[PDB]
Amino acid sequence: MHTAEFLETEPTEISSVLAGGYNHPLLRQWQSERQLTKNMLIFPLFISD
Amino acid sequence: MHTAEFLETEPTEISSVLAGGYNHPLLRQWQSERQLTKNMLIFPLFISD
Repeated sequence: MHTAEFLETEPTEISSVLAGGYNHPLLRQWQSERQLTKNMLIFPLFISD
Repeated sequence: MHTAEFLETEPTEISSVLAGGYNHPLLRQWQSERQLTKNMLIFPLFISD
């Protein structure tokens, strides 16, 4: 039978662990360097004669 | 009479001129590296037993 091989691995290094930062939708917001607000938006208008 | 003395000065250097960046309230918003949104706020609660 081909079976599921699992290698022997060492304890988790703290340096490896990023997951605590984005496990919840509010944190995925928190991770943004800046949020999208209405006053950031500029809308083009084409004026005809 | 003491009168209002005005010194002779040279033409404006472009490097001196910052005013075009914040003459309107929308620009003073634009100048922020990031805007204040509701989801940035964390409120402390003191729970009693």
